[PDB]
Amino acid sequence: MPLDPRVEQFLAQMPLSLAEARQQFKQGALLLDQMVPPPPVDTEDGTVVTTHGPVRIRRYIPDRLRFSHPLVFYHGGGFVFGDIDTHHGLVARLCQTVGATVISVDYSLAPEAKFPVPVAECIDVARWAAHEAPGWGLKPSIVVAGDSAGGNLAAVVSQRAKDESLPIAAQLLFYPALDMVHETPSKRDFARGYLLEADAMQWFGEQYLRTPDDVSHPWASPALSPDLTGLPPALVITAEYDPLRDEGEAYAEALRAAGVPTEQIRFDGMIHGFMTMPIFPQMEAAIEAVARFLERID
Ligand SMILES: CCCC(=O)Oc1ccc([N+](=O)[O-])cc1
Ligand SMILES: CCCC(=O)Oc1ccc([N+](=O)[O-])cc1
Repeated sequence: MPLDPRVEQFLAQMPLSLAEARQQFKQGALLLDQMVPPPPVDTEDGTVVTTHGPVRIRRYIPDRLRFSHPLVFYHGGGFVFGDIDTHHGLVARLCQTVGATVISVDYSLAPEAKFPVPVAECIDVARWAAHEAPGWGLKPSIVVAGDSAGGNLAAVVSQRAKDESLPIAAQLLFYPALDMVHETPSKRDFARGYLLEADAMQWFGEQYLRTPDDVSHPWASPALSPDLTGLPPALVITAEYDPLRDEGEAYAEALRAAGVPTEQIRFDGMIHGFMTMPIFPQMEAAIEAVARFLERID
């Protein structure tokens, strides 16, 4: 199916120290937010004590609370880039459109922290949120969410939840990375030219993982886990022209066949990252998909 027209234009107009590349990634996100300002939203900064140190968070409070579970959101950026500010545009809209409290998490970035530190941190924040939820007038079961690398973290947290005594009501995976071991057709075919590229993904893995053997670890590659029974209800959103598409859709099919309530939505003509790119109407359509999915959770 053809590239979305606006996506095609964006790709057509596209043209370093670690610090410079981080700043560049942040300038890119600010630019998009200037083009399509986020909705106003009440927020409160805070810090969660985790097993790997303090982790900054931002709690988003909807104008009108309509959803009975807190969302815990883990930003993407290949485990190296991104923060609460880069993902504000998405989180503010999730909060106001769903009508949910959202905890946005500033987990520790690679290469300064390596696998599996961010996983641990993200588990700890999820547990904190479950504990706090009654004091917010909410159910203790949380919804975890993330894009890309953040979708990886949401998926892994979801797999660890029962063993970690963590009540999780649902998982929202936005074009997640899930399998660092296997080539898929999409990973081969869309490896260059669609914003997320092969060589970038290799580099991210080099920064995040301790050794190449870590690719086979289920906390890096959750798609490898043989038993998906009993995992939380899943919304899995993919982009058609995304190297990560195929592993996302395959994981959704495996969840479904393991009896997990699963909604799988591919946005045709779209690319990786579209849910933090408000120049595309499909970002808000996907956020509407989230609200409609969460309506069904109870
Ligand atoms: C937001 C982008 C997330 C991303 O590309 O994360 C990845 C990190 C490593 C691998 N890999 O080693 O294959 C893939 C994705
Ligand atoms: C996508 C695979 C990336 C990978 O193999 O990551 C690493 C490679 C080499 C080292 N190392 O030996 O330091 C660590 C991770």
